[PDB]
Amino acid sequence: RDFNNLTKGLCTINSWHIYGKDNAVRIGEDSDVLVTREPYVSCDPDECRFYALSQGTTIRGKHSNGTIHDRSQYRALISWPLSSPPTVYNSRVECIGWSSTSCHDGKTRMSICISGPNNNASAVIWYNRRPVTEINTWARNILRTQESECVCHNGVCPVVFTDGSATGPAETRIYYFKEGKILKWEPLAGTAKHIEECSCYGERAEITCTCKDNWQGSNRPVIRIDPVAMTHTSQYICSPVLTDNPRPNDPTVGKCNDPYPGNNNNGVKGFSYLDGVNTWLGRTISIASRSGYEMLKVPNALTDDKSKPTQGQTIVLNTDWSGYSGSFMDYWAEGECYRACFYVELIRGRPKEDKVWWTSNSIVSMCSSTEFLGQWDWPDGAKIEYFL
Amino acid sequence: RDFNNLTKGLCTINSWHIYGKDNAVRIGEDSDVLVTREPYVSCDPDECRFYALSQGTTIRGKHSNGTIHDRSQYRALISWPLSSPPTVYNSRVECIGWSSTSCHDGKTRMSICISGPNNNASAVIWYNRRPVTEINTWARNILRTQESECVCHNGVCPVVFTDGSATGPAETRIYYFKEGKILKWEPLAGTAKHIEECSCYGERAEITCTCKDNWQGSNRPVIRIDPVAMTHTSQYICSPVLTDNPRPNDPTVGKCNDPYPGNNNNGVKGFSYLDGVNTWLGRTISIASRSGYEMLKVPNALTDDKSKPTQGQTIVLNTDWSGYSGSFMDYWAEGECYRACFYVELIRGRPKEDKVWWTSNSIVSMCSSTEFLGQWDWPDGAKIEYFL
Amino acid sequence: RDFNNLTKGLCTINSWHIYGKDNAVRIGEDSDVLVTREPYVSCDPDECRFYALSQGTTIRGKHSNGTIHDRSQYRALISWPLSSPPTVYNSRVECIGWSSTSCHDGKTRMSICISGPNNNASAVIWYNRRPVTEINTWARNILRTQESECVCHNGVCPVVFTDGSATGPAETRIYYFKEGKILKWEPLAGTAKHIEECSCYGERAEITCTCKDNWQGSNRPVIRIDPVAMTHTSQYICSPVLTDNPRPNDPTVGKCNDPYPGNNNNGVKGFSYLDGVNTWLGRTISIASRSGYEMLKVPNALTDDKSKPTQGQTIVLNTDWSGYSGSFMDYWAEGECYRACFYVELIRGRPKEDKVWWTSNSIVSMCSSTEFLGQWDWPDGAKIEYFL
Amino acid sequence: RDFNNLTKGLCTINSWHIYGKDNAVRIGEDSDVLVTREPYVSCDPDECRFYALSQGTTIRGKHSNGTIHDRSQYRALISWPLSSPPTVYNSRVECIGWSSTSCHDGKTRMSICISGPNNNASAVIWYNRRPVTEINTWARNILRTQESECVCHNGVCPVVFTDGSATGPAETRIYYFKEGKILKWEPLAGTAKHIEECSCYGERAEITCTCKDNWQGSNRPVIRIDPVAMTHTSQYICSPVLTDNPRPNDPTVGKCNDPYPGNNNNGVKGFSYLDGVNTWLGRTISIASRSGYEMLKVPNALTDDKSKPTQGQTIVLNTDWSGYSGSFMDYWAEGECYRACFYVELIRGRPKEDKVWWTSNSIVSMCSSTEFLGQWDWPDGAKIEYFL
Ligand SMILES: *[C@@H]1O[C@H](CO)[C@@H](O[C@@H]2O[C@H](CO)[C@@H](O[C@@H]3O[C@H](CO[C@H]4O[C@H](CO)[C@@H](O)[C@H](O)[C@@H]4O)[C@@H](O)[C@H](O[C@H]4O[C@H](CO)[C@@H](O)[C@H](O)[C@@H]4O[C@H]4O[C@H](CO)[C@@H](O)[C@H](O)[C@@H]4O[C@H]4O[C@H](CO)[C@@H](O)[C@H](O)[C@@H]4O)[C@@H]3O)[C@H](O)[C@H]2NC(C)=O)[C@H](O)[C@H]1NC(C)=O
Ligand SMILES: *[C@@H]1O[C@H](CO)[C@@H](O[C@@H]2O[C@H](CO)[C@@H](O[C@@H]3O[C@H](CO[C@H]4O[C@H](CO)[C@@H](O)[C@H](O)[C@@H]4O)[C@@H](O)[C@H](O[C@H]4O[C@H](CO)[C@@H](O)[C@H](O)[C@@H]4O[C@H]4O[C@H](CO)[C@@H](O)[C@H](O)[C@@H]4O[C@H]4O[C@H](CO)[C@@H](O)[C@H](O)[C@@H]4O)[C@@H]3O)[C@H](O)[C@H]2NC(C)=O)[C@H](O)[C@H]1NC(C)=O
Ligand SMILES: *[C@@H]1O[C@H](CO)[C@@H](O[C@@H]2O[C@H](CO)[C@@H](O[C@@H]3O[C@H](CO[C@H]4O[C@H](CO)[C@@H](O)[C@H](O)[C@@H]4O)[C@@H](O)[C@H](O[C@H]4O[C@H](CO)[C@@H](O)[C@H](O)[C@@H]4O[C@H]4O[C@H](CO)[C@@H](O)[C@H](O)[C@@H]4O[C@H]4O[C@H](CO)[C@@H](O)[C@H](O)[C@@H]4O)[C@@H]3O)[C@H](O)[C@H]2NC(C)=O)[C@H](O)[C@H]1NC(C)=O
Ligand SMILES: *[C@@H]1O[C@H](CO)[C@@H](O[C@@H]2O[C@H](CO)[C@@H](O[C@@H]3O[C@H](CO[C@H]4O[C@H](CO)[C@@H](O)[C@H](O)[C@@H]4O)[C@@H](O)[C@H](O[C@H]4O[C@H](CO)[C@@H](O)[C@H](O)[C@@H]4O[C@H]4O[C@H](CO)[C@@H](O)[C@H](O)[C@@H]4O[C@H]4O[C@H](CO)[C@@H](O)[C@H](O)[C@@H]4O)[C@@H]3O)[C@H](O)[C@H]2NC(C)=O)[C@H](O)[C@H]1NC(C)=O
Ligand SMILES: *[C@@H]1O[C@H](CO)[C@@H](O[C@@H]2O[C@H](CO)[C@@H](O)[C@H](O)[C@H]2NC(C)=O)[C@H](O)[C@H]1NC(C)=O
Ligand SMILES: *[C@@H]1O[C@H](CO)[C@@H](O[C@@H]2O[C@H](CO)[C@@H](O)[C@H](O)[C@H]2NC(C)=O)[C@H](O)[C@H]1NC(C)=O
Ligand SMILES: CC(=O)N[C@H]1[C@H]([C@H](O)[C@H](O)CO)OC(C(=O)O)=C[C@@H]1O
Ligand SMILES: CC(=O)N[C@H]1[C@H]([C@H](O)[C@H](O)CO)OC(C(=O)O)=C[C@@H]1O
Ligand SMILES: CC(=O)N[C@H]1[C@H]([C@H](O)[C@H](O)CO)OC(C(=O)O)=C[C@@H]1O
Ligand SMILES: CC(=O)N[C@H]1[C@H]([C@H](O)[C@H](O)CO)OC(C(=O)O)=C[C@@H]1O
Ligand SMILES: *[C@@H]1O[C@H](CO)[C@@H](O)[C@H](O)[C@H]1NC(C)=O
Ligand SMILES: [Ca+2]
Ligand SMILES: [Ca+2]
Ligand SMILES: [Ca+2]
Ligand SMILES: [Ca+2]
Ligand SMILES: [Ca+2]
Repeated sequence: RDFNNLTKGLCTINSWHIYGKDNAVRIGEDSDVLVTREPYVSCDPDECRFYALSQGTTIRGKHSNGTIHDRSQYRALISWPLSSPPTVYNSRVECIGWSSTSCHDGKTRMSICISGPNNNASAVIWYNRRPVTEINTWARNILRTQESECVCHNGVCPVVFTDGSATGPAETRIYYFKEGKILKWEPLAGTAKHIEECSCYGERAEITCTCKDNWQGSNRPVIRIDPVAMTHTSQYICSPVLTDNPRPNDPTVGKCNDPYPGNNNNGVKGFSYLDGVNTWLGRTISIASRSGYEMLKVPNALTDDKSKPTQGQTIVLNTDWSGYSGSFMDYWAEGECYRACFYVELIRGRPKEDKVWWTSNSIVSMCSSTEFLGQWDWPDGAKIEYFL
Repeated sequence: RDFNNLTKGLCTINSWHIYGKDNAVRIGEDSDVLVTREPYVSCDPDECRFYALSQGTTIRGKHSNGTIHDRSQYRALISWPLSSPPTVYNSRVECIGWSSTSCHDGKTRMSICISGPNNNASAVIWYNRRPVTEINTWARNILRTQESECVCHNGVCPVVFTDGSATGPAETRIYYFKEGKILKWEPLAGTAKHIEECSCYGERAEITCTCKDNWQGSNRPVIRIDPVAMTHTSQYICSPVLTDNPRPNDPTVGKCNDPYPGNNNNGVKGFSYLDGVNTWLGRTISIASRSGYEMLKVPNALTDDKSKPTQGQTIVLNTDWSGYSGSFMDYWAEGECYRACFYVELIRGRPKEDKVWWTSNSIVSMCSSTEFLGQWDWPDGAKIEYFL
Repeated sequence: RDFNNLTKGLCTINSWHIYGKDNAVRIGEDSDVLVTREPYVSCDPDECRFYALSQGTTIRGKHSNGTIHDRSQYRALISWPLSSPPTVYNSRVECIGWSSTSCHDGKTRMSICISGPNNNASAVIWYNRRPVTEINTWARNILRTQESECVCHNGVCPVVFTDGSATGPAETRIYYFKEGKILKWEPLAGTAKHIEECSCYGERAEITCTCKDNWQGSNRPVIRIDPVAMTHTSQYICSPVLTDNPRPNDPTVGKCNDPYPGNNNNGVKGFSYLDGVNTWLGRTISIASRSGYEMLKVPNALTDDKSKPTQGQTIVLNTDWSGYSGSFMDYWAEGECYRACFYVELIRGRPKEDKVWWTSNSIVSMCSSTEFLGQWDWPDGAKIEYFL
Repeated sequence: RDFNNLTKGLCTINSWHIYGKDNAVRIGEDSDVLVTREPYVSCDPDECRFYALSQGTTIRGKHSNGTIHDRSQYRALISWPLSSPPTVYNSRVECIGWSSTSCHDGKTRMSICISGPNNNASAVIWYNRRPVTEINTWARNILRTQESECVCHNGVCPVVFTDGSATGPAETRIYYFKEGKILKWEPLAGTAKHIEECSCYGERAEITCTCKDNWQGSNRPVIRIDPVAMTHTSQYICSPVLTDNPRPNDPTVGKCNDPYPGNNNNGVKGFSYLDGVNTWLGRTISIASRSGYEMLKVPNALTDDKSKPTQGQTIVLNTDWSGYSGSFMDYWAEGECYRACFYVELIRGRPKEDKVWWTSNSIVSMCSSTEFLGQWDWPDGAKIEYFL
């Protein structure tokens, strides 16, 4: 109809309720479920769907051997009905590639997939299911993007890309698309020293992205975008409650404009909702591996370098595997506020479970409630032994 | 379009004709059919579909081992086309959880799923396929609901929930929802001493629910709801034709306001159509187990404590497994009256058939006919030996 | 929109072109294809689909054992996209039962399924996918119907049913339905001595049905219906070109008003297009079994007791299995005439191929061409040995 | 809506970006994927889909044995969602046959399938999913057509057919259809000596077809059609950059009006975009087999007999199997020009990989970019050893 505008603020997050879970690995043990990773969720005005990067093979298929690798010519961004598993028969291909983002602007959807060899990748921007724009690698070192939904405002949908080193300074760019065409792009500015895999959400005409500093930071870089002025800023979440993985133990004071040190060249895609006292941070429970997952209410985390938790909710037990996590919201829901949502990628197989030769995942997702709901843990649920 | 209003009375039930049967277990022996239980049927203005609680695994899948359990993080309310089986590829997830209800109000559908640990469950009310309201457990003991469709009138859709003991007094509540929001809720009143799994239907602006007294009653509790005044009453079916399971042998006089004794802490979800002389009761044939199923015309069963059958129809032979049963009607059909319908859950596997490690079911459903039709029996049809 | 009216005459049939073929048995050797029999084709204003009676199990499934039987509680009328196979995932259940018919009246579709024990069967008439009318057995001996599409004219859709003996006089009735309700029914009149499984088509406000005399006739009975007056007549195809199976060898003179003798208590569903010189008869090539299939142009077959072929076309070689055949036309096609079409059921398995324990079929269908096209034979294509 | 008119010219081709890839063989190793060959892509105003000739069996199915053969009664033209594999459950049959073409005219789609024995084949032209016209073989020797999409202009959709010898002069005809009816047909004229499997595209009211001279030419014949005048011309691509396969090594001067000699009675379906300096030729890398694939920018290839490459892009490495290739464009895309696209059939199995008894393929397709994008190679990706 008309382009969606981020006119509402976030609903008050008093807890998280179960939104979707596909139990893909469990079901895939005996049905045609595609091997995936880097999943996310994204809504259209009339439907919300699961998204992920297929590996172009089923889990039980012999070609599942080797799927621990991130980039091949057999990957593609696929979407499928909410809470169903990604099957060969119900998965809709959005585009071909090994890194992606996607978002609906209110009229139609834009999907972006990057493909290529490490030194010669290119992104192709699809809009209304047709290819419209292409962007060649600018740093010749694994052009890559969000791995979760982008956000639009009055037709303008900003997207963060990074090209260059994962263990040193790289060239991050913010592109402002409208109907799949480039209106403008900026180099990263602000104090964030390294950016990768931004998780974004929008409220009151501002887009907030919680990303990952793979190079040096255990605290997360944050990019705030003004989609009208098409400008942005960057800093780190000040809070001592560190949210990347692996990471050192939490200090009593964090860092607002530099990566919090202790762990180099590694990390995991994550997210947060930074809204004053209505601030919630997600993170793995383990400081060493992609294990467990919890939500922590940390009032003013973005700006308070001594902020600590005032409430919390466990999503996945530390005795269960987690993985990537990101933000999305149904911008077309009823009501006066936007209900914060997120998903957690539940990785199974390699490298942690090496008795099988594949790597895949399932998805679990929650949205906020103004109630103070009881909590449950949500594991993948599959028994690896069954796949042996 | 406009909210549906219960303006018609029930059609005269002279017999029951076959409406739907999915033969899920038979078909699932060699195709990707999800393990389920607690099924039901519910109509939209343009389509009627089967519903059930998936166990998040196929029947042949190795994860089917252990599905005798009722509550896990891998269950979800799913719906699928009438008479098809619930397959991985055609099942649409309505919400995540281990207890549910769902109903269309004429404009859109409301679905409710409860999830959580036993002492910290919560219900989330979805409307127009989006989460709208959440209700935290109030008695911290397995918050649970109908396991069959709710009914709406002018946008108001009452739903019965129970939280607390299954073997002693519990806290039952009647919630009146409109567009997924809570208009009001009441504590259970009347003479019903324990309520669980209500099967409801509506006619002439009144909603009748036949539930189950798990604690003490072998006769069924009945809740009658006025969806305009948003008030209700409760009592038991007076009739000596006892309809819970297990149960003692039929007496010559029943009980109108107390549970009929003889069997404690057990029962099965069931239903009835209480409409004066046009009254029909469903029940298992066996008084000891979920075996067989029959419909008995018992004029004035609700109010006559000596009422006995005047007609009957066998649905499932006592030599075949049955299970839960419930009511639904197509409120959007043509004609001057509402055609009473019901389904019977045909449970296969554990605990009765323990040579397999799973528990699932198939569905059979009938609707009334003004004709006096010949009868057939409708078993699940699968051979357990094939699964060994 | 508006009810369809049979305003056109038949197109001139100069040959037959390939219309659809699902290769169900071939494909079903390694995919989830349902076991079926008694198939047919029927069109809606916007789509034409394959129909058949499922056996409630896949071909490879262990429950395929025993599918040679005609009536069980696991059968149902299903439809699926033209030329696809009937799979668990794409088959839409129209109704439950073991004998059926279905037709679109221009506004919506009417489907009829009969179920029950032999002595207590009943038909339920669905319209706009909802049950509307029920008819109890009148002779208590396998109430049964067409097994191919019915035809409508201005909302009136006549259907032929038979109840009673298959080897002696039975009670055949012609029901005239409108919106699933009974307007009127007649007992069979005319000279046809026994009627079963009528194949019908309509042109210029008249409905012609070529049926089968199971009791005594090797020539086919024909019922011509006036859907406005709601009256009919019956006789036999006069032609010496005999079209039932099994049958004796062709004589030089046929019978117009009595069954042509030589074979009792047996037969196969078949069809014909009786249109003066534009008359074509279908039949198995073998006089002993459901083997092979050919179309023969026999000018004035209905009324000329010495009529013999003037042209022909082989559909299935005598070295391949055939089965039932019936008529259908796309009444919503463009042009000035109705294009005659038919299907042939290609039966595989029992009783002819007893190395497997199942019985199923695939479908092949053709429509007429005003051209004189070259001919090909169209076998099922599956190798039974593969199923061993 | 209205018939589409070829009002735009081609976009400038500076490189090729990835458009679609189904990884069918990889996925089909463990899911119900149909065996195919002769694939292509074609767009409707609201969707673009993959097309191919099914072999009526899955790859893992026992009936895959023997699929190296081109013509059987079990083949059919099927289409399925872009980049999904052709599965039993998602493939839509367009028509029955072993040679095809299909194109949308802006209002609806026309599909053509040819079937029959070698000496008695016939084509049936479907429009709006209904059979409308039939054409009997005129030379009684494998009537055959494009194997890729046709193109329409103001309702007129020309199609090239060939009937007769593959190793000597044959009878090629250009049919001009409108709404599935024949407006006119011409015999081939011009200097092309033999025509088969034309790959066509349209721009500025002209339709260009790059075909194959199986008899004698290693350069490709080209037919240019005026769809308004319903006339055409024919010649060969003048360029010394030879594009058929097998072929001799490239000379320094080609042939404009005769086949370039060196290889007889063989070839592969291919294509090109002939647009002055914006000219690109596709071809296998190997001169001996269907191995590898590359795009070469050869300015004025059609008319310059000494034209050589000025730019290039590898699509498939010479160490990977290729096959047929053809042209298509989304005529309903936004913008001022038509974006050239093509697909490459990636053949697996026989005859090159004879350890398996089947022959199938997967699809990869690209479209042009005005950017100078980095290149990647796109192999089928399946491991034959897994199928052993
Ligand atoms: C039914 O459901 C309800 C609803 O969920 C249940 O109630 C919930 O119960 C939760 C568990 O108790 C509770 O969650 C905790 O909340 C704490 C905040 O509340 C408390 O403090 C505030 C502020 O003073 C008070 O107002 C309030 O009254 C409470 O006293 C959080 O602090 C908790 O998180 C910390 O603990 C968990 C372990 O439980 C860690 O995983 C987590 O990371 C936090 O601790 C780490 O991080 C902090 C900050 O840096 C460190 O200081 C601390 O030492 C820990 O650091 C180590 O561990 C991390 C992580 O591994 C590592 O990185 C670091 O290096 C160190 O090694 C927790 O979030 C809910 O808020 C509460 N909800 C409600 C509405 O009540 C109820 O129990 C259920 N009923 C039953 C019967 O089960
Ligand atoms: C073709 O199709 C037609 C249509 O279906 C067939 O006709 C039907 O035939 C049915 C079977 O006969 C018949 O069903 C029965 O109807 C009885 C009521 O009718 C009779 O009584 C009335 C009232 O006086 C008369 O007007 C009428 O003319 C008849 O005489 C019911 O009473 C029957 O139910 C009882 O019996 C069955 C066993 O058959 C039990 O399963 C059932 O539970 C009922 O009996 C138990 O319960 C009562 C009440 O408390 C007890 O008194 C009794 O002792 C039994 O109790 C024990 O068993 C229960 C259950 O296990 C247990 O809980 C308890 O503790 C005890 O242990 C039955 O419903 C249809 O009405 C009839 N329909 C029509 C339209 O005619 C026709 O036969 C078919 N043709 C062929 C050729 O097959
Ligand atoms: C390319 O394609 C074209 C198009 O299809 C091919 O041309 C077609 O060729 C067909 C085969 O020749 C031909 O079909 C036959 O047509 C005959 C009618 O035409 C002839 O007679 C007329 C009338 O005088 C002439 O005008 C005309 O010019 C011809 O001379 C039919 O009579 C044929 O059917 C009979 O034979 C077949 C066996 O071929 C039987 O299966 C069939 O049942 C018919 O014969 C039985 O029945 C009759 C009637 O009672 C009996 O008299 C006879 O003895 C047989 O009876 C026995 O068998 C039956 C069946 O088993 C059994 O029940 C009975 O008891 C007995 O045991 C046949 O239909 C097409 O018309 C023709 N089409 C065109 C447009 O030309 C061309 O060949 C192809 N090219 C190549 C290179 O292959
Ligand atoms: C990142 O991505 C970018 C973008 O893709 C990469 O840059 C691309 O690099 C490509 C590879 O170098 C390049 O492709 C070549 O382009 C040549 C044309 O450009 C050159 O000449 C022009 C004209 O003078 C200059 O303007 C220009 O500056 C260049 O100097 C083509 O000529 C190339 O094709 C020929 O070579 C390949 C092998 O590489 C053959 O497969 C191909 O068939 C061509 O050669 C055969 O055919 C010709 C013509 O008849 C014969 O003369 C020749 O001898 C060969 O013949 C044999 O082989 C054929 C085929 O088997 C057989 O039939 C025959 O009988 C003989 O046996 C090639 O197309 C892209 O244009 C370039 N793109 C851009 C925008 O720059 C970049 O490298 C990537 N980065 C990294 C780090 O990898
Ligand atoms: C059910 O009853 C309500 C009246 O209570 C109907 O509601 C009215 O509908 C019309 C048409 O939309 C409006 O003009 C009225 O204001 C509506 N509501 C009320 C609450 O007054 C409703 O249309 C009825 N449903 C149907 C299917 O007729
Ligand atoms: C089939 O014939 C009937 C006439 O018998 C047509 O019915 C009339 O349709 C128009 C338009 O809906 C109405 O105004 C008349 O009252 C209708 N019916 C009768 C019974 O008079 C019908 O439209 C015809 N079908 C088509 C497709 O033209
Ligand atoms: C484009 C790409 O390769 N992204 C990969 C990403 C990347 O390697 C890291 O961000 C350092 O740049 O790492 C991971 C990961 O699970 O850790 C998965 C992604 O597939
Ligand atoms: C929420 C829940 O657990 N419901 C379970 C219900 C419950 O245990 C009983 O009603 C006593 O409360 O019992 C049964 C049952 O087949 O008997 C199945 C349900 O899954
Ligand atoms: C309702 C029913 O049973 N129809 C059966 C029919 C019937 O037995 C015969 O018409 C004598 O009445 O026979 C056959 C058959 O392949 O021969 C199949 C049908 O399933
Ligand atoms: C109608 C038909 O058979 N076409 C076949 C075609 C043909 O044989 C050749 O064009 C000589 O005429 O060859 C090939 C091929 O892979 O080479 C595949 C096609 O299936
Ligand atoms: C099929 O059923 C028959 C009859 O019960 C049995 O003897 C036979 O062995 C079965 N065959 C198979 C393969 O199950
Ligand atoms: Ca880091
Ligand atoms: Ca399978
Ligand atoms: Ca009880
Ligand atoms: Ca007979
Ligand atoms: Ca050649």
